[PDB]
Amino acid sequence: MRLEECRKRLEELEAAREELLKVLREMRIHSTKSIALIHAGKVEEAEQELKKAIELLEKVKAYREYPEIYFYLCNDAMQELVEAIAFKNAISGEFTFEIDLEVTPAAFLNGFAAAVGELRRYALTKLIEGDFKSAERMLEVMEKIYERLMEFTTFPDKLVSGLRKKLDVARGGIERTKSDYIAAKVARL
Amino acid sequence: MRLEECRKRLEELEAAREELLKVLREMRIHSTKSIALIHAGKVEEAEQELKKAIELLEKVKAYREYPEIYFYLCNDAMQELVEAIAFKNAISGEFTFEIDLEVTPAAFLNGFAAAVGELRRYALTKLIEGDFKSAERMLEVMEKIYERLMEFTTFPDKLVSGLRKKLDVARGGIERTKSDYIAAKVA
Amino acid sequence: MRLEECRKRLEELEAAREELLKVLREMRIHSTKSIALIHAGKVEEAEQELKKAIELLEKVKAYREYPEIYFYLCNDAMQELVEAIAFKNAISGEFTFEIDLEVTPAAFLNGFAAAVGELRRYALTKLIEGDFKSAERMLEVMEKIYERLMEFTTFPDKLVSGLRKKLDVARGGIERTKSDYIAAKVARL
Amino acid sequence: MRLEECRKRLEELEAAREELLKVLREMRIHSTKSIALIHAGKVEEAEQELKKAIELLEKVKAYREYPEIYFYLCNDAMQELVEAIAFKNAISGEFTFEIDLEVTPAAFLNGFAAAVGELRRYALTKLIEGDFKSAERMLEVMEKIYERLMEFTTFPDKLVSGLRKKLDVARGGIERTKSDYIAAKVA
Amino acid sequence: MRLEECRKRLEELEAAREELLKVLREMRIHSTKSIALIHAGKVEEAEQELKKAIELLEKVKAYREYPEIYFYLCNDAMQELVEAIAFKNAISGEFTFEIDLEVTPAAFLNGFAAAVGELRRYALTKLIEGDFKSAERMLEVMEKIYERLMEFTTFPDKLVSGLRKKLDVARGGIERTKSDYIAAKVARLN
Amino acid sequence: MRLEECRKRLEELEAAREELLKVLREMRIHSTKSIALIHAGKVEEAEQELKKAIELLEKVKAYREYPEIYFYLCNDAMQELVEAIAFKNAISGEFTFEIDLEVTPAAFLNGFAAAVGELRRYALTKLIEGDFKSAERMLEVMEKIYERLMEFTTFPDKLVSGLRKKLDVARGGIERTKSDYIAAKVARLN
Amino acid sequence: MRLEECRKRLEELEAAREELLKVLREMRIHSTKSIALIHAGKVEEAEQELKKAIELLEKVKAYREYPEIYFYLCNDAMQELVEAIAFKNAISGEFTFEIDLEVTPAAFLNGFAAAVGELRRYALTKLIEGDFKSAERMLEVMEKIYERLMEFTTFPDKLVSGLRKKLDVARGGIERTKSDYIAAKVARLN
Amino acid sequence: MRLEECRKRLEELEAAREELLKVLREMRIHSTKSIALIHAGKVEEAEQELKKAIELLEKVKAYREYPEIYFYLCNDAMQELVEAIAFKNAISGEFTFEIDLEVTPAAFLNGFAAAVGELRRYALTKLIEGDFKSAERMLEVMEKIYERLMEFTTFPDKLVSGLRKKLDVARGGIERTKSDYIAAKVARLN
RNA sequence: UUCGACGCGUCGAA
RNA sequence: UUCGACGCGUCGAA
Ligand SMILES: [Cl-]
Ligand SMILES: [Cl-]
Ligand SMILES: [Cl-]
Ligand SMILES: [Mg+2]
Ligand SMILES: [Mg+2]
Ligand SMILES: [Mg+2]
Ligand SMILES: [Mg+2]
Ligand SMILES: [Mg+2]
Ligand SMILES: [Mg+2]
Ligand SMILES: [Mg+2]
Ligand SMILES: [Mg+2]
Repeated sequence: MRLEECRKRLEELEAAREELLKVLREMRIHSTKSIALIHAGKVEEAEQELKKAIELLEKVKAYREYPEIYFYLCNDAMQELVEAIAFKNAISGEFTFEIDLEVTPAAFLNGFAAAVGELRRYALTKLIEGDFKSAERMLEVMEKIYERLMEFTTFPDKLVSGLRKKLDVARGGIERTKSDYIAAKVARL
Repeated sequence: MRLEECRKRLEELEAAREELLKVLREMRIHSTKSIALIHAGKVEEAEQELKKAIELLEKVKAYREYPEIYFYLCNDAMQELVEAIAFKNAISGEFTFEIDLEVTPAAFLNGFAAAVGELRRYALTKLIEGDFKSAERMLEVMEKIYERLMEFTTFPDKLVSGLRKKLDVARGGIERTKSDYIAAKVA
Repeated sequence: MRLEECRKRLEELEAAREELLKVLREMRIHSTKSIALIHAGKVEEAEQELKKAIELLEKVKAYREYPEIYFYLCNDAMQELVEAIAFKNAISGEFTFEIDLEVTPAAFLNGFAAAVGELRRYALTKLIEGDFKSAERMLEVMEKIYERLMEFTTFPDKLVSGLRKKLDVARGGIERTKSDYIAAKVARL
Repeated sequence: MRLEECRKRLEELEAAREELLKVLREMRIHSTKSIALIHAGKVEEAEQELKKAIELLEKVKAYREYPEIYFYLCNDAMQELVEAIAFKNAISGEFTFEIDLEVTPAAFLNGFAAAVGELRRYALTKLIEGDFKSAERMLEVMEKIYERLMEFTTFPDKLVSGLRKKLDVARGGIERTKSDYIAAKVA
Repeated sequence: MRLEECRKRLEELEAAREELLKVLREMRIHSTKSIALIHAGKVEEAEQELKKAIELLEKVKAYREYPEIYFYLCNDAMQELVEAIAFKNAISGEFTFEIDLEVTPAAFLNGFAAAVGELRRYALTKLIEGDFKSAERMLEVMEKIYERLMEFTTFPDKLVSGLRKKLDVARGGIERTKSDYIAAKVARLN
Repeated sequence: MRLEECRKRLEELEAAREELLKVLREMRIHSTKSIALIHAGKVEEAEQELKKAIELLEKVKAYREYPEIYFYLCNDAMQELVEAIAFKNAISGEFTFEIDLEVTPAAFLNGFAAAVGELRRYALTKLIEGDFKSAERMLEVMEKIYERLMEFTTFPDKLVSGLRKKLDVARGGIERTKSDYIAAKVARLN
Repeated sequence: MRLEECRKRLEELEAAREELLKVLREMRIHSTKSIALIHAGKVEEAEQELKKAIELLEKVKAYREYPEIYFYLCNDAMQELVEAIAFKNAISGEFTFEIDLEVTPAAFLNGFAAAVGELRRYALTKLIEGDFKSAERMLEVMEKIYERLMEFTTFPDKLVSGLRKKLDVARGGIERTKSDYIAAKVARLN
Repeated sequence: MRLEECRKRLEELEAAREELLKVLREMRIHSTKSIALIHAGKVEEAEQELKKAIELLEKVKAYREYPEIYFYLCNDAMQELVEAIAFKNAISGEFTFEIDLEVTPAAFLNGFAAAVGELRRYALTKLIEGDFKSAERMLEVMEKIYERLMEFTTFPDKLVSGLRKKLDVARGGIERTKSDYIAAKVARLN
């Protein structure tokens, strides 16, 4: 009797949404903690927090058997995961676009985009500490991310989430960071 | 090469989105025509449009392999179709909740609630025409749909979308119809 | 250390909000069921459901020790409780403004206002069943609720919730129901 | 007679709301003046305004007997006061989270975050004036406030209101300040 | 010293706004009161309220010297007062379009238009109670107000605020009240 | 030298635009006035106003030379002109979708949909005057317009813009009017 | 007979309103033009445009006879006129809050707050031209206006309307300008 | 039969909109590509893209027969194309304001204004790589664009879309790039 | 008052 | 946007 199939499926969904949300939130917390740790210098516990995030990502992936919901609310957490990963990889001098996760296209793309910001932050504090090498390396992975990711601008925005906006922000950041680099060079004399 | 997998999946999703949209639009056009036809008397021709809509729905059932879209896209046409089916069932004395489609829960629920206003317009036409038995029937199914759907209001709004609102509006319609029936009976 | 007092109080609040919301939601379900039952004729199980509501209201009142939140989210449930009660009392021919519950002024007032609608629904279906007595008595409690409640219009709206709007709706309903009464009289000949 | 109890409570609540509003407005005026004064150099006079604000806050502490309002009304003036306190602490080398007020959690958190912008404007003035040690200090406390507040972002937005946003904006401010400090050092 | 002038004029405007709002709200309370009394049957008490209201309008009038704020603020109360006067007049067999107050064209027109529905309410309650004569009278003043007011409907809405919506409502009320009257009339041949 | 031709075209468009705006505001005002006037039972005067409107429409059509701005701007007022025409046509016994003067597709469709509401007012006031046959005819045209215009929903918005929303409003109006018409069927008796 | 006087005043207000609108749109256009012109380094032409604006302000002030509509409407354009004047004054070495022609309090305050941003553009283009002293002066005035105008926040909005938002924007502008000025201090060298 | 005419013109407009959008988006893709290539150093491949784009514009031009829709639709692509052309021209030492395309004043002006920032990016990357001569050249074309474009800033915004904001950004970019250049210059005496 | 849509202006990421 | 807000001017909804 159809109404009871409704009631059933709605109870299932309410439950799933609650649990999923819990998991996704824990994942996000670990991603964020990871990023902050990397800014702080502690890359070891950054890798720890990261591993925690990914295990939780398997737990998250468990809920794909609820297509309605799922995709409407995975993105943010997924983005940060990618962001955090790319970010660690950049500062470890092992940056790759070859991150293999069961994540949505929008989230992959956008996570990479988001890393550009963290990179600007990093490159800027290193600029201040006098470490021009790390800065110019950061710069380089930034420009790489932008340049490669712009290729997906050709898609209708709705499919590719907030990609054009984020990339325009990135571009502004890259210019600011280059100016800062030059300024830091001339400053330190 | 990862990014290339992205590119490929986005090319697919774009294509799909476009065709799904086209098909959903056809489906909706048929649903709508069926409804307007029932209002116009042409109840059999209405049945034809409904049949078409349902076939097109078989064609829509293809795209669930794209869950990244699909639901988001299908909602409106879906609930439209449920509306048309419920309206047709109702006007022809065969009203039931037991329809075989599936159809997402919100689409289902919201379709039935949507039917209530259609039933009011019908009921009111019948009233002007003098057919009181028809208006009484419609009134009965309106009342039924309300009483029954209201049970699902326990749920968090998000999961069931606009349900509570659409129901309030329905209630309003039912009352206005009861009034319209009381007058007209003064004739 | 202040930050820890923050963290503590926020964990407390998140919890309380969750629980409170559950309780309130159950209360609302019983109120609503009560009302529908009364429309259906089954006033006995209406009184049952009602009693369930009120016990749950004691449970609700438990959370007053969280002033922030609480008042931001009690209203709706409280309103319906009052509404439901007034509604039962009207159709039992024992209508009173002397309902004694620990409930907010806005909710008391607004619940009574809301009853007017249920009453129009009721008086209308009785109008159709031929029962003019019940209808005119309903009408009378309607007009009573409006006239007594208008006296609180003198307050700034924010304090008295959606009172003016609801009362204007009520007034429209009263006029519609009177017209219906006359029309039902002449119809029935 | 119930309804009369309602009438009474509403008369009280109205009176209170009016008074509370007046007092909060006073408090906020003093907070604001204290901040602008610190920006202008007059750091002691600023201290005076801050003292006034806090006394007025003792007067505000009366109205918690009206929980039906109070919080809703107090939020803005509260977080503004926390902002002024944090800013004053910071500019005078005595920055700490340990302030004795309470003050609701969101008001607290959001007040500190709000301080970051004030610290940027200050830092930038100091920069133009040549006082690098001051900008370094401000930069340090901006960084601290960010690092520490960010921990509270775990919480559901509602409970902590605009925190995540105000922090993003803060981050932005900190970066722009770091840039402004790198230039100016080229002199 | 233009900033100090700003400060002066702003202080005055602030004060005036507080006082004016307090007065206005008293006037509106009294008007609403008198209308409710009229429905309630207590026409003398209604008269007293109407009187305290009209008394208040003299106080309100003092604020014309602040034209920024004055016309924006006075509208609802003025309209409400006009409504109460036209309504009371209607039921006392003394209906007149010659209400001579210092009030805006908007408040005047809108007040009568508003009175139309207060009248529908009245006419329906008399109709229930078997008092057909009262109903017929009310319906006549209703129709007269509609008829006289419909010509201002060519003026730009901003100049005559909600006039068209009000008159729409009036139209419907008239239609419904006529119907109700006729139905009740047949109803009392049995 | 291109920058030059830019400055030239730009100046031309500035001036045209200002004029086109003035003329459109006038045309729109006269159309509205005409409809209001019909409702105020001043049919002749309404005729005059509609004349002034249609005469402005030629001054307007002069600006098709500037397609960078003509279609973007002309919409509202052309909608209003269609509404006024369709309405006059309907109450004048000869209702038809054949009004010879275009006008963009969307303004035509929107204008008719809009006219549905004016028809509602008119039918209501017929009902009040006791002219049931007239109100019947109005209901009929209203329904017709709804039925024919619904066929255009299939097209995308933007291209057709406001239509869906307008038509929903219209549907509401029609039903409301039916309800009122039913309420009046107590005559019939007397 | 009151309905009569209504019709009269209403007609008067209709006509006045249309004219007042036309004159305000003009005055506003000329003020904006003047500011634009200064930025385009055409200072004399900007002088002309400002003249045309101030001359329209008298045509405008004729309408104070209609306080039902005067203050509601004049706001925007009087704000733009203040902005243009304050701006011209500042870049012309004699900045002062003493501009002799009023104008409502809120339009004055808002106009100056508005002028802060134009000052930002100007200081930026000075910086580009290498005139650091000039940009310094601009920074100083900007800061002054911010400081003085903040003292008016205590008042309620509405009375002061847009001020708080404008001033926040202004604060942002000032800081941005400071940052730019700092970035330029690499000259200094050469 | 006016409804059937509506249906016809609407069908045509719908089709045209689909086709046009497809074309426009191809042109835009190509322009964006050519710009990215220019930054990437691959100026020949950039030239090829620019060529495919300009080829497309000939297709786009065919849609002028649908003025409803045409001008609303073509703006962003046209602007993007102009930007790409002016940018490529700038780095190839062949900068010219004489770009002779059938394109709106808005697209033209806005395209150059847009190119300013693309230029700032370029100038900064050469500046990093020690190529001071390229930077100086870029800064010169930047300043020339700003200077000639600033006079259109007197035109109403709607007629010349985002021109003001674009030029604001330009101003700042110029200011920053000058600073950067000077800083890098001192930086290479060590 | 509340909401939405269009046009006219000014902001902001703005 | 494009996007978000403000105010004027129109028009519809509650
Ligand atoms: Cl570090
Ligand atoms: Cl029953
Ligand atoms: Cl060409
Ligand atoms: Mg991040
Ligand atoms: Mg339907
Ligand atoms: Mg209820
Ligand atoms: Mg501050
Ligand atoms: Mg009234
Ligand atoms: Mg109309
Ligand atoms: Mg300006
Ligand atoms: Mg670009």
